[PDB]
Formats: sequence, structure tokens, C-alpha cells
Amino acid sequence: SAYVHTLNPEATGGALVLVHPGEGLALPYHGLAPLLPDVRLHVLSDPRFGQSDNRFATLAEMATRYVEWVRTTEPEGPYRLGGWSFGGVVALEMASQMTAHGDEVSDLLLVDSHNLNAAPGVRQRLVELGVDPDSPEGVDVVEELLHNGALAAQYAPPAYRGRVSLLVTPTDGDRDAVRARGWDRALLPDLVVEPVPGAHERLFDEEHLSDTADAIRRALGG
Repeated sequence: SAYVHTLNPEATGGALVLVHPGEGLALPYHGLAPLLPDVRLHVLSDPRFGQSDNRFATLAEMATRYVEWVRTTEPEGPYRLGGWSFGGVVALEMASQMTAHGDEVSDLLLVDSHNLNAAPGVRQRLVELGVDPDSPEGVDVVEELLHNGALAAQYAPPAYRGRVSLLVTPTDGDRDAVRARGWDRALLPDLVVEPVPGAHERLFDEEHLSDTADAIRRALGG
């Protein structure tokens, strides 16, 4: 569909599905493609983005719909899923569902994601992106953002035994980066924690993209 876009379509090194962050558009990930030229990148956008009505009721329901798309695009596994912040949380729930239905998910990439249901700026994020929150783009994005943040707050991530890479930016006061983001290592026995530099909101902007892509490449090459 119009919400699934595939980058590096002739790549033969494997595939990676990336779920949109809380703003709802997978466009930040497009700049990864030249930096991950051996990876088929399937980037997923929110199909309910423009719809004040007909939002997904739960993060689980969103994930279930995205799984469908993934299976249609890559009918055979093993699967590698991930996303930046909110998208990483959705990717986890996708991995949880796929593995419960017999699929192999060899990698799950949480790019500086947090678990708001455990450890809980809408307009200010756009201002920081250079968009007018009150422009036509602006209002839709803030609306999308607050809903996805509500989906995340109501969702608790389940125990998941597969391999999970959590890429973490610097943690205020250098405290434990896993608890600071609301995750419980008892639920993620095969968690691997990897550093990525810069600020949570800046990870895909022009300056940062090469370092963020480096951290993703390293996470996938276990």
C-alpha cells in the first residue's frame, strides 16, 4: 500500500522493517538507505494519520495491522524489525505477536525507545524540526503524536525472549540506561544495549544520521 515504502529494493543482505516514530511518518528513515546499502528497508507509516476518526484503539491493534503488511511484503522469514522511539515499541509488540504465531524474529531494534507505561513537548518537537505547529502539516502531526503517546502509555511490553537491541543515547547523570527508559531486563533476557550519540529527538537529522546508521549497522551484525 501507500503506507509501506521499500528502500534499497534490490539489496541482498537481509531486510529490516522500520515502524514510524510518534509523528506517524516513516520519512526520517529515508536517509538511512544509502547508509545501509546492503539492507532492504521496508518503512511503515501510520495509515490513520489523517483521520481524526478511526484511530487505532490500542498499540496492539496497530501492531497486528503492521504484521499483516510485513507478511505481505516479506512472505518468508526470518524477520528483523525495529523503530525509533514509539516505533520501536510497536516493533516489539509486532515481534511478540509474530513469534507467538511461529515466525522467527532474529533481530528487534529499539532505537532509543522508552516504555512509558512504566517510566512515563508535542508542539516543541515540531518547532525543533522547523515546522510550524499551526500550519496544515503542524496540527496533524501534533494530533498524531499525542494519540500515539496515549497508545504507548496504555501498553505494557510483555516478556520477550528473542534478541533485542536497545540503542541508547546519553542518560542524564549517567544512570542505568535500561531502567531509565522503563525496561526490565528480567523481561528481556536476550537484550543487548548499544550506544548511539546525540539527543533522542535529533537521531535522524542531517548531522546525526551517519552515527545513527553506524549504530544500527553494528546492532544488526551481532
